[PDB]
Amino acid sequence: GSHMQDPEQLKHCNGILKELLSSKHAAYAWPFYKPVDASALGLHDYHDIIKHPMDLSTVKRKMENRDYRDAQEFAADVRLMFSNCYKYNPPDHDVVAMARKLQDVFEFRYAKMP
Amino acid sequence: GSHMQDPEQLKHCNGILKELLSSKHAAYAWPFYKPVDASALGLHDYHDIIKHPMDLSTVKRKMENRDYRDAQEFAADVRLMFSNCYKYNPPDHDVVAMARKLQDVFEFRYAKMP
Ligand SMILES: CCCn1cnc2c1c(=O)[nH]c(=O)n2C
Ligand SMILES: CCCn1cnc2c1c(=O)[nH]c(=O)n2C
Repeated sequence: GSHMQDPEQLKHCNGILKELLSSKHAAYAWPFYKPVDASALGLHDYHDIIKHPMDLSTVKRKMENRDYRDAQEFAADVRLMFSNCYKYNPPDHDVVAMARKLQDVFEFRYAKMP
Repeated sequence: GSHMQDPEQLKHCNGILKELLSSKHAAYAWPFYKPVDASALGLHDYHDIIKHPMDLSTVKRKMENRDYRDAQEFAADVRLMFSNCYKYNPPDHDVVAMARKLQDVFEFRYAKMP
């Protein structure tokens, strides 16, 4: 059920999303900007291992289209994106190091939810 | 709606929870074993800042009582526990360093969901 705080909480989520896409974090956010193109990257097992792909452009479209009804739904998608990276790649891969840094940006600001 | 995979996914979640409570991680998991006793710790603003307290003993009771119906519900509570730590404490506090390490244990194993 919708709560009167959901619009303002979704604004905070949109602020976080804007930050994740901003130049400040681009050195480690770039692998998450668009859907993984498994074929182009030679990752021919990606869709056998990752059942629910997610990326920041998809989160942005869902925010713009008012798909997310509350902050928890938004956060589950952002976390799904990171989890897919931790599931598919070896833990010492540079893409995992980038994911951990971007997730730290996300989690610390999500925790500041007004 | 319940899925036939929910029991096995909840078993994986229970395995993670057991690991988080195990001696292997006790050096950094201990602040999360029981509900924050704000009065005992002198944290007299804790319940003004943290609207939804969560801790591993509460997660365990909810698992034992079949409160969680799926893995996503379990994961939201574990993540809520970490988020409360990131929201209340300064980011350089030792309890935050412990939270980050325990959350890394959680997220990497949650990502291995069968
Ligand atoms: C930097 C390696 C190519 N690459 C780009 N994006 C990626 C990857 C990858 O190997 N694994 C991933 O999960 N993603 C998101
Ligand atoms: C180690 C400091 C006391 N202490 C114990 N548990 C805590 C804290 C704290 O200051 N902040 C917390 O969030 N928790 C979970």
